[PDB]
Amino acid sequence: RGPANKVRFVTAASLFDGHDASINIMRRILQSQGCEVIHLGHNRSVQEVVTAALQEDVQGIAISSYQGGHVEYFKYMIDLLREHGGEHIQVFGGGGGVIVPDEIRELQAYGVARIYSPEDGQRMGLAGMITDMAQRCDIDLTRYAPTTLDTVVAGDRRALAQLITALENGKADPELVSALHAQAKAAAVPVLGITGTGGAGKSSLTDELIRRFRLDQDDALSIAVISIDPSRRKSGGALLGDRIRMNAINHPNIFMRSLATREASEISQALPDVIAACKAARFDLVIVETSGIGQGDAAIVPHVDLSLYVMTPEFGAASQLEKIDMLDFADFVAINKFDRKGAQDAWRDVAKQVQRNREQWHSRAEDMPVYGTQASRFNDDGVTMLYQGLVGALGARGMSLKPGTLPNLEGRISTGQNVIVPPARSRYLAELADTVRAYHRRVVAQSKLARERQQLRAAHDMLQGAGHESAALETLASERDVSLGAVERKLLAMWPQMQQAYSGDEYVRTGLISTTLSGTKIRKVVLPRFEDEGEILKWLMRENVPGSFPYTAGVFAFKREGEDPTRMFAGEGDAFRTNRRFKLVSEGMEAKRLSTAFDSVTLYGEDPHERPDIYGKVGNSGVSIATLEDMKVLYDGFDLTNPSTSVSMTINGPAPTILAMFMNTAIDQQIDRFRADNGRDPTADEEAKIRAWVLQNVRGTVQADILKEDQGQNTCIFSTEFSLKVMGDIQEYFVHHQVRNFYSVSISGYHIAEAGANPISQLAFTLANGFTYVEAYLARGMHIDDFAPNLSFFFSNGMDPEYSVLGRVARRIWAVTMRDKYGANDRSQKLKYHIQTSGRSLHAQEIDFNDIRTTLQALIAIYDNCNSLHTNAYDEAITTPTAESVRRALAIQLIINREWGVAKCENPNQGSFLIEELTDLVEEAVLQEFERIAERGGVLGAMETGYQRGKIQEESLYYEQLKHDGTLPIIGVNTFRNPNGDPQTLELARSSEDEKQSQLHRLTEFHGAHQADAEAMLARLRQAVIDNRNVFAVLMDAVRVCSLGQITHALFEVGGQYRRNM
Amino acid sequence: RAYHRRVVAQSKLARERQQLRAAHDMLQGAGHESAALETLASERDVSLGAVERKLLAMWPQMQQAYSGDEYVVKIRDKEIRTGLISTTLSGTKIRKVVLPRFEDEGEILKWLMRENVPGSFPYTAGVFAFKREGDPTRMFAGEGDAFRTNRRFKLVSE
Amino acid sequence: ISGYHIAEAGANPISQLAFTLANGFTYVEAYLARGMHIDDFAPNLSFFFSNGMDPEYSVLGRVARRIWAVTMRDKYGANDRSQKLKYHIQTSGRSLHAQEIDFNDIRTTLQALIAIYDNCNSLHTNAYITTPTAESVRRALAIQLIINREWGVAKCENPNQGSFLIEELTDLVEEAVLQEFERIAERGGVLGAMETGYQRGKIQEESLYYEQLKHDGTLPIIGVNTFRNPNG
Ligand code: B12
Ligand SMILES: CC(C)C(=O)SCCNC(=O)CCNC(=O)[C@H](O)C(C)(C)COP(=O)(O)OP(=O)(O)OC[C@H]1O[C@@H](n2cnc3c(N)ncnc32)[C@H](O)[C@@H]1OP(=O)(O)O
Ligand SMILES: Nc1nc2c(ncn2[C@@H]2O[C@H](COP(=O)(O)OP(=O)(O)O)[C@@H](O)[C@H]2O)c(=O)[nH]1
Ligand SMILES: C[C@H]1O[C@@H](n2cnc3c(N)ncnc32)[C@H](O)[C@@H]1O
Ligand SMILES: [Mg+2]
Ligand SMILES: [Mg+2]
Repeated sequence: RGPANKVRFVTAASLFDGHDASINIMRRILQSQGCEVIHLGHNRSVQEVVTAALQEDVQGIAISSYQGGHVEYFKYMIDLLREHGGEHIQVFGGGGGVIVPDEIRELQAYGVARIYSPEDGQRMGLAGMITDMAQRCDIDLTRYAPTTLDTVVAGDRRALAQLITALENGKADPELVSALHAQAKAAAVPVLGITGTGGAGKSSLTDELIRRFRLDQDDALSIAVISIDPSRRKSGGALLGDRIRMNAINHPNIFMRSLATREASEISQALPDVIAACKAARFDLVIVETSGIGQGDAAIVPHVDLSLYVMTPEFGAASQLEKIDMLDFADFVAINKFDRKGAQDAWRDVAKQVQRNREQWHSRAEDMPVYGTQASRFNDDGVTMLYQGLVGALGARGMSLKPGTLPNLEGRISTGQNVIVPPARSRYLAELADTVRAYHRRVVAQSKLARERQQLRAAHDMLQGAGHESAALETLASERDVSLGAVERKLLAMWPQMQQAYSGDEYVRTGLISTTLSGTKIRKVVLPRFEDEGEILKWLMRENVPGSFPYTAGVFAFKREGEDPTRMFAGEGDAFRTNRRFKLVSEGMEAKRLSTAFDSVTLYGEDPHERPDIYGKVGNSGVSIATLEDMKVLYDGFDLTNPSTSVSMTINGPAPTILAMFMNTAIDQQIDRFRADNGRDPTADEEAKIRAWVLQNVRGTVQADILKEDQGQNTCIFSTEFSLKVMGDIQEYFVHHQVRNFYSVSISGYHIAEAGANPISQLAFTLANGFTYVEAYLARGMHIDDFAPNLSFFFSNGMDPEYSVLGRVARRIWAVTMRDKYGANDRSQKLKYHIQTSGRSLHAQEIDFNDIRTTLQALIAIYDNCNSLHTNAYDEAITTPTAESVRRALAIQLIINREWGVAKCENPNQGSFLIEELTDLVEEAVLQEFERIAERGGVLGAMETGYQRGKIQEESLYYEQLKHDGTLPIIGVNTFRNPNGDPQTLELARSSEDEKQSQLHRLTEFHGAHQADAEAMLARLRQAVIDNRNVFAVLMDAVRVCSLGQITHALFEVGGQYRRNM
Repeated sequence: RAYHRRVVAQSKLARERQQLRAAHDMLQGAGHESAALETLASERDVSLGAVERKLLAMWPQMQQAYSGDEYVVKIRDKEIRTGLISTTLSGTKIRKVVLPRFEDEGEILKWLMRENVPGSFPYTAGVFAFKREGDPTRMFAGEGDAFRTNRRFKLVSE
Repeated sequence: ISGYHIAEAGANPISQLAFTLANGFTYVEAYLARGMHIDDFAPNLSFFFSNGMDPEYSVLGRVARRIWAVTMRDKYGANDRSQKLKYHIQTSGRSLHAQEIDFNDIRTTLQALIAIYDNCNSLHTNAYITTPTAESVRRALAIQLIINREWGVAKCENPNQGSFLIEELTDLVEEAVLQEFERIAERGGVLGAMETGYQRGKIQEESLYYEQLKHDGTLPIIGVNTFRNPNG
C-alpha cells in the first residue's frame, strides 16, 4: 500500500538551473512510492512553481537548487505561497553541498519543511528521504474544498483548484455536484477534446494552439486545460507529464490541472465532474487532453463538444485507418510531426479515409478537416491553419471572439521544408560503425599477409644458408607483395626509417630525450621492438606514433614546448572580479589560456534584475556578463589576437549572442591598439583591414553544443531546431571570414557524464552528436574540410577504467571515419578535445580526499595526450574554487607535468596490454551504441523519444543506488567515515552585494546609452529570422546597442522557447 | 647479462622455427611438398632449450587459464578457485591479469622469459599470482616506557 | 635490507636500488661463507625501497624482482621461495616540503600509485612538519584506500606490463644497476667500497647535485622554487 491519501507533488529545478539529475531521481522514487508527480522540469521561476502547485492543489513541492541564490529563492516561494492560499503546502529542497548547514537551518526556520544535505542522503538513504517527504505530505486536502459554488463561479481559481480535488476524490456533496452540473449546462461553454496515439504531440500541439488563441485574441480568452496521463496501478501514483510541455499557459487567464487516469481507461473516472467545474467557473473554453489511446479507443467523444484526433505519419499500412474508431468521430484530425518521412502520403490516406467515413463523395478530399501540423516548429503555418479551422467551428458553436490578428491563411498542410538531417542519411551512425569495423577487418587481413610474406622470405634465406634453394617459396612471397595494399606496403617500408628518427637525441629540430637525475634517457616517444612485421603493421595501423594516422596516441607529433594544456575554468562576481581571477590563474605563464564560467542568469540569456528570483543568482556560479561593455572589461589586459592567448567560453543557449560580444571585444581591442600606436582613428579602409584580420587570427573556443543541451546540460533557451539553425549560421560566418583559429562548437559529453552517464554512454553520445553536426553541415552544403577542423570536443574523466582510454578511442573513431567515410583531409581527421576532471566524483564529506581523486583523473588525461585539461578544486561539492582552492587544483597539473617522472614520456599508455585491450573494448562498445541510436532514427530521432535522457537518468539512478548502498565503495562517503563527523567553516565564493548593484547600474547605463538604436536593432534581428537570413551576422552588430536579455527576448518572439523533454 | 643473451638467442630460434613450419604449411597448401624446410625446423627443436620449449608449449594452455571468469588450480587434494573478472558500472570485464596477443612465438618466448605473468619466473610483474583481498595495515606504537607502549598496542589491536 | 635511508639521504633511484641489492647480496655471500645453505636464509630476506617522483621509480620494484630471481636461480641455485623478492615501498619523504603542505598529498598519491601498479608487497603513505596528527594520518591512509577501492585502472593487477615505456625503462634501470655492481666490485665489494666511503661519497655527491638544481631553478618544485605562495 502507498500513502493514505491521494498525495500529489510538484517537482522542478530552480530558476536558471539546469541541474535535473538530482530532482529526476527523486520524482522516480516519489512515483514508485505511490505519488502523483507533476514534473515541471528544469529552469522554473518561483512564480511558475507556485502557480502550478496552486492549480494542481498539491500537498508538497520539491525543488532542486544547485546554482545558489537558494536562500532568496525559497524565501520568495514560502512568501508567495502564504500570500496566495498555499500555506499548508509543504516545500522540500536540496542542492547537495551548495546549501550549507547554516542556510538549511535558516530556510527551515523560515518555513521550508526540509532541505536535504548529502549527509542526510547518506544517513536516510535515497528511499528514506522520499519516505520522510511523502509521509509529511500524507494529508487530506478535501477539507480546504469549498462547500458552495459562490467562490468558484465568482472567478476564484484557487477555490476551483480545490473543488476539483474534492470532486476527483468523490468527497464532494451530492447536492453540490448536481448543482454544479445544473449551472454547467446553463454555462454553455465549448469543450474541446484532444486525443490521439501516445507521444504523437497532443500536449505540444495543445500548447501551440493556446499560444495561437492568445496572439489572436490579445489574451482576452479564459482557457481551462485538463490534461490526462496514464497511471501505473502497480505503484499507485503516476507521472503526469503534460504540463512540462506547456509554455504558453503562464498567464492569469489560463488554468491547467493534471489528472491521472487512476484506471490502468483513457479518461479520469471523474472527468465529467471536473469539466463541469470549469464550465461553471466561467471559462471561455475548456480543453481536454487524454492519454495514449489505442486504435479502437474513443472515450473522449461523449464528454466534449469538439474532438481532435492527433496522429503521426507513421501508422503502418493505409488499411489501418479503417480500424481507427476515432477517425469516425473526430471533428478535426491533425497529422502532427509532419517533418517525418511520408507525411504527405499519410495525409492523403487520412484525408480519403475521413471522406469515406463521412460519405462526402461530393466534396474534395483536400477539403476535409484533416490538417498537417508541426507543433515542434515555431509559428508553424500548419498549426495556424488548424487553429483557423477550430476557430470557425468554435465560433458557430457559440463562442464570441474578435476578428483575429493572425494570418488567416488557406490550406490544410504545413509548408515547413526545413531539414537538419535528410531521411536518406538517416542511418548515418550505422554506416560509421560499419566503416570502423571494416577498417579493423583490413588490419587483420593485411597483417596476416605481411606476416606470411616475412615468414616465407625468412624461410627462403634460411634454405639458401643451408644449400637447398627453393624458388617455390619466393613465388608465394611475391604473390603477397601484390596482396598487400599500396598504403600498407609503404608503412612497413618506412618502419626502419621511422625507428632511426625516434632513436637519436633530436628529431630533424625537436629534442627527443629528457635525462633524469639518475642519468637515464627518457624518450618522448617510445617505439615498439617487434620483430614480426605482422605486429609492426598491426600496430602502425591501429595505433601509430603521435602525429600519424589514425592519431590514436595524439594528433600532434610532440606536446607543445611552452603552452601546457592547462586551462582553468573560472568565473565569479562581476567582470571586474573575474578579470582578476584570470590574471591569478594565468600568472607566471607565457601562454594565457582562459576558461570562462558564466552565472546562471547569463547562461539563460537574461539580464540581471531586481526580482529575488533572478537577483540572488546574479554573479553567483559564474561571471555576470550582460553587455558588450562587461565582456570588454572581462578580458581587459588580455590580447585576444595574440597567438599565445586563447579564451574558452562555456555558454550554450545564448552562445551566438555571447560569441558576438567576444568577437566585437577582440576587434575593438585592435582598434584601440591602432589608435594608440598611431594617435588617430583608423580610416574606413584601415579599420576594415584590422577588423577582418582579427576574425582570422582570434584564438579560442565557444561551447554552444545544443544537441547536448537537450540530452545533458539543459541550457537550451530557444527551440532546439532554431538553436541548430543559428549554430550553422555561425559556422557559415566563420567560413566566409576565414575564422580558422576559433572553434565554433565544443562538442561535449562531460555534461552528459555528470548527469550520470557512464564513460561508454558519454563517449558514444558525444561522438554521435559530433557526427550529427557533420551530417547536418554536409546536407547544408559545406565541404567536409571546411568545418571539420573547427570542431572541438569536451570530455569528462572519472574513476571508471574506461576513462583511461576514452581520449584515444575518440581519436581513432574520428580519424578512421573522417578518412574512409567522409574522405576528409588530415586536419579534419585530427580530433582535438578538452578533458575536465569529474566533478560528481568529488564529495562534500572529507573534502581533502578530492585532491587525491582529481590527481588520478588528471594523470590519465595527460597520459592519454589530451589537448586541454581542467582540474577541479577540493571544495568542489561546496563552492566555486577559492583563491587557495584553485591553487591546489592548478598544482596538480604543475606537479604531474614538471615533477612526475613517467610523464616525461609522451606515450606511456602505448604498448600496455590493458590499454590496448580496453581501447578495443570501449571502441566496439561505442560502435554498438551508434547502432542503437541509428535504429531509433539517428541522434535527432532518439532525442524525439528521449532515448538519451532516459538512458542517462537510468545510469544515474543505477550509480546512485549503489553509492548509498555500499556496493560501490566511495572513501569517506559510504565507507571509512570520520569518527568525528566533520564534513568546520569553509570559505565560500558568493557575489558581493555591491557587485550586484554594480551590474544593475551598468546595465541601466548601457541601456540609456543606446536607447535610440535599441528598438530598431532588435527589429532588424527578428526580420533576420523571418526573412531567414544569417542570424549571427546581425548579432555582430546587435551586441553593440543591445543587452543580452534584450536580444534573447527579441529572439523569443521569433525563434520560440525550448520545450522541455523530461 | 648472460640470462638476457639467452633470451635473445632462444627467441631467434623460436621465431625461425615458427617461420619455417609456417612456410611449410603454406607450401603444402599450394601443392609443393618440400621437406627441406622441415629438416631446418626439426634442427631448431633441439637448438631450443628444454625449459624454453616447455614455455611455448604451455602458452596456449596458459591463455585458456586467464581467459575465463575463474582460475582453477588444484593444490593438495582440494582446489583453489580465484576470480579473474571485475565488472565496471558500464558492464566492462576488467581482467585481473591481461595476457599479450602476440602471434610471433619469438615475442611470446621473449615476453615469457623477460616478464612472465605475476607469480611466474622471473616474477617481474610480481612474486604472487594474484593480489591478496582485504586490514594489512600494521599497528605501529612506541613511546614512553614499556607500559605505555603496551597499552597502545593492546588498545589499537582491540 | 633497507634502502629508504640511502635514497632519503640523496641517492637517485639507480644508486638506491643498486646499493640495496648489493647490500642484500652481501648478506647472502656472508651467510654462505658460514657454510650455510641458500634455501635456509633467502626466504627470510625482506626488502625496503623508496618511491619518489623520478621516472625510474615506476619500474624500481620489477627490476629488483628480476635481478634477484635470475641470480638466485642461475648463480646461487636456490629454490622458488628464494627467487621471490618481497619488498616494502614507502613514499619519498624528501619529496614532500614545508611550503604549501597541501601539495604533498598530490605527490604522495602519484608515488603510491606506481607502487601499487608495480605490485608491491607493502606500502606506507606519507602525511601532508608537525606531529603525526590523527587527521593527517587519515589523509595518508585514504590515498591507499581510494586507489585500491575506487581507482579503475587498479582493478587490473598488471597494468604496467606491455607498456613500451615500462619495458624500456625496466631494461635501462636494470643494466644501470648491473654497471653499478661492477663499480662496487672493482672497489673490493660492498665492504671494500665502504672502507673507502664510496657509497657515502656517492650519496653525498647526488644529494648535493639535487639540492643544487633545486636552488638553481633547474629542477622545478611546485610551491618551492616555482608557483610560490603569493601571500606566504
Ligand atoms: C552534475 C553537475 C552538473 C551537471 C548537471 C547535469 C544535470 N543534468 O543535472 C553539469 C555538468 C551540466 C553541470 C553544469 C553546471 N554547474 Co554543476 N555540478 C554538478 C555536480 C558535480 C553534482 C551535482 C549533482 O547532480 N549531484 C548528484 C546529486 C544526486 O547528489 P547530491 O548533490 O550530493 O545530493 C544529495 C542530497 O543533497 C539530496 N538532495 C539534493 N537535491 C535534492 C532534491 C530533493 C527534492 C530531495 C528530496 C533531495 C535532494 O539527494 C542527494 C542524496 O545523496 C556539482 C558539484 C558536487 N559534486 O556537488 C556541480 C555544481 C553544483 N555545479 C555548479 C555550477 C556553477 C554549474 C554551472 C552553472 C557552471 C557554469 N558556470 O557554466 C553549469 C551550468 C548548469 C546549468 N545548465 O544551469 C557549482 C555550483 C556553485 C554554487 N552554486 O555556488 C557546483 C557546486 C560545482 C562547483 N564546485 O563549482 N553541473
Ligand atoms: C559548465 C561546465 C560543465 C563546462 O562545460 S566547463 C567547459 C570547459 N571547456 C573548455 O575549457 C574547452 C577548451 N577547449 C579548447 O579550447 C579547444 O577544444 C582546444 C582544441 C583544446 C584548444 O586548444 P589549443 O591550446 O588552442 O590548441 P590548438 O588550437 O589545437 O593549436 C593552434 C595551432 O597551434 C599548433 N599546435 C598546437 N599544439 C601543437 C602541438 N602539440 N604540436 C604542433 N603544433 C601544435 C597548430 O598549428 C594548431 O593549429 P592547426 O594548424 O590547425 O593544427
Ligand atoms: N519531429 C517532431 N516532433 C514533435 C513534433 N511535435 C511534438 N514533437 C515531439 O514529440 C514528443 C512528445 O510530445 P508530446 O506533446 O508530449 O506528445 P503527447 O505525449 O502525446 O502529448 C516531444 O519530444 C515533442 O518535442 C513535431 O511536429 N515533429
Ligand atoms: C560543472 C563543473 O564545472 C566546474 N565549475 C563550475 N563552476 C565553476 C567556476 N565558477 N569556477 C571553476 N570551475 C567551475 C566544476 O568542476 C563543476 O563540477
Ligand atoms: Mg502529453
Ligand atoms: Mg497526455
